[PDB]
Amino acid sequence: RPAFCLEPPYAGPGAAAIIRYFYNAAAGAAQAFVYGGVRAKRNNFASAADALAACAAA
Repeated sequence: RPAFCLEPPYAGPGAAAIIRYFYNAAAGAAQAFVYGGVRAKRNNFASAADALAACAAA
C-alpha cells in the first residue's frame, strides 16, 4: 500500500466543488470527497476503482 494512501483527503483552497475519490485505509474503502480544483495531493482519484487499484492492490 503506497504511503500516500494513508493521507487524509485534501480539498485544497479552491472554490470548485469537484467530486473526487480517496482511499480511506481505516474503512478499507474508496470514498467520495469534494475537491476544490487546485493543489491536489496524491490520495485523489477520478473514480473509486482508480483509488482501489492504486491503494488496495491484492
